[PDB]
Amino acid sequence: RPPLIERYRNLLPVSEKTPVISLLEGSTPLIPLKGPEEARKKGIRLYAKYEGLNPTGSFKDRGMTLAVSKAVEGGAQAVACASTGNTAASAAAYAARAGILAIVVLPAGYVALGKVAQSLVHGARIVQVEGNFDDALRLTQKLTEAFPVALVNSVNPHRLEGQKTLAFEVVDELGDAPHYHALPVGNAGNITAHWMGYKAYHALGKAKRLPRMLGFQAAGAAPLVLGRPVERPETLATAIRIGNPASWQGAVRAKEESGGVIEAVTDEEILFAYRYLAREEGIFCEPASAAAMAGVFKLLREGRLEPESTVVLTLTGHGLKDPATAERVAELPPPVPARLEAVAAAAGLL
Amino acid sequence: RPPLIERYRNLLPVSEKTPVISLLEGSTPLIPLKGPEEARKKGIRLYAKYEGLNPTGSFKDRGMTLAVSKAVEGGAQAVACASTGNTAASAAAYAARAGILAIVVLPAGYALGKVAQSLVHGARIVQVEGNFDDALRLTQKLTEAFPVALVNSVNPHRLEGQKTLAFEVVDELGDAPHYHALPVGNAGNITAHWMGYKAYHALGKAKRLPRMLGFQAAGAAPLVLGRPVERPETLATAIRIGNPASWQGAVRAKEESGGVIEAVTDEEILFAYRYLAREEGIFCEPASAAAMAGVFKLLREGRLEPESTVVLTLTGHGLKDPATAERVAELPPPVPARLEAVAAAAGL
Repeated sequence: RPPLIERYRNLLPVSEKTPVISLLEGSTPLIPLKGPEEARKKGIRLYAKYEGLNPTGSFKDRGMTLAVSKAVEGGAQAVACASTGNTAASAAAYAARAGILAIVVLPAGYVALGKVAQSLVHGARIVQVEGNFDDALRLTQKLTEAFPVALVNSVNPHRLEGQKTLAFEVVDELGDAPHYHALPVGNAGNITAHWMGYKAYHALGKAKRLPRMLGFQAAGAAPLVLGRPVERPETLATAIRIGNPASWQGAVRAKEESGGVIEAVTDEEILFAYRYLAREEGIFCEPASAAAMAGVFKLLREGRLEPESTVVLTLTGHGLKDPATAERVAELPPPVPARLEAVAAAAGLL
Repeated sequence: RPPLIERYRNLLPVSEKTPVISLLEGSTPLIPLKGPEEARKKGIRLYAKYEGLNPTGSFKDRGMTLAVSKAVEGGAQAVACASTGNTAASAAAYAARAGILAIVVLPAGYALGKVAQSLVHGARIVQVEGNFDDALRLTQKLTEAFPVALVNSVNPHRLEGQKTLAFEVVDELGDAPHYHALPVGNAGNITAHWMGYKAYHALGKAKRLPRMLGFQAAGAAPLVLGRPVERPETLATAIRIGNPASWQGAVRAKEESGGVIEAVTDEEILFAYRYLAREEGIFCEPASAAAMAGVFKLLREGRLEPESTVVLTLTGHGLKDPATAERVAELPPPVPARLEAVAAAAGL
């Protein structure tokens, strides 16, 4: 578990002067999946790159380590972002590591304490402003122009470069790029970065082939599938509940250049893949992450994945990031007498 | 990349017959801490073995992979435990990967958050109309009568699997640290840590044995008081134990290593919890922070030799305890929507 920036120093926009702000992110597990059965029948092998095991529980740590390191190199006294979710938590953790501030401007009364609790524990400066979400993104931009504050949003070039390393790790472990690489698509910075990584490694010669990128969006927030902005995005998969992806062009180019696709999966399909991963593979990831698996299930049922191929899935966040979705009223059986046979019966051992 | 059981195959009770049930646990980050100042002031270097980055969010995955693999080797149809939280979640995840049942036995008591993670993996919760002892006793008899493996803190394979943490620390540092601090609940972890250092010592990998520094919450410090605590109290749930199952193993580790087992207050725990998050960028479970609180204690008492290396095992991820995170978090009141007060509110 080396610092990501050091592991791929020669391939990243860093110099000897770059302060390495690392929490030893990256180098996450690439878990060979048992199935599904639909895949093994065709000799198709799936591997899950478990990004939920990064320092803050999100793949964004890959980009944040580089973005914060570069921000500090440029004399930044703080970093800022528009998100109230994983980006903010990652920014806050790396800011804490760097000894600088993490600023998040949000419309007053919008977020819940629980959603930003992680970032706050890291000491994030959450600034609720008496204005529209419009004013938030705006005041943030201006803050970056009037003060030594770096914007660490999805389009930050350093976040994209840092995120590209996931592809590097996959190739290092498998020996070549996979035939397919499935991942969730929200603001699309991740799919853009994945493709950047695969192309760079291909140019370097470490990867002989280029994978077909398979991006998946929740049906309720599928602008890249519909080919138009979605004004009212909705989905249980919060991490990809985006109607106007910031990296729209990057995603389309990744899709076209790789010979891949960007399609939609329903919330029911996402939930099914979510349960499948947890109950059959023992992998607990958040709903958005499960969208990638739902996408593979979709293409498998449609017979669109060639037999004997290798499919890698990027599970972007840990299941513990969204306990709400896992805390549906369980409706557990009534308790039983404190007797062994009663327990065994209830346990389903009889 | 080889699974934990494969990486240390020659040092574990496994053979070619053992089915490897792994989620690629282990190989967790050993983060070099920036400080604190008290340590830097004496050239003391701290490293945090971030076990919260294991598959289920806690170090227990280390023991669970071996315990479940061995259980299946023996044809176990399920694994069981009489606890909620981390052990339950880990057992459930590995049972799910192995394709067997995960049974969780609990008293008649009604919070879903305590077992939601085990449930998402498909664990079967069995509530009994009795107390903790009844559940524990019934769980033991269950594993003695039925083809179910007991995966509690004293399962021998859980201890052997957990010992690998020491192996990894030595592998990365190049030698064992002068000191190794960690939280102590049921004491299986400190017992396993010492076992690991002993095994690596036999191999010649560790050129010194660390002094083991175990820490308990003041409201639940039976190993500190020298006797059981009938009503253990502390916000650090993972170590709120009044009668540690591995009592003797903990005492031996303390004595043999020339270490200690002392208490830290809940206030000191929260202080260390906040420190790690705000100063080091590390978000761990409060119980895990007890290890840092322990180091802070010895540091202010001047009990750590200068120029020494100290490793801390941060047992669980901060995401395990959103309740405490929300309690510690503070959302500032809104301010007008103009650069002026935003810059001030941002601390610029």
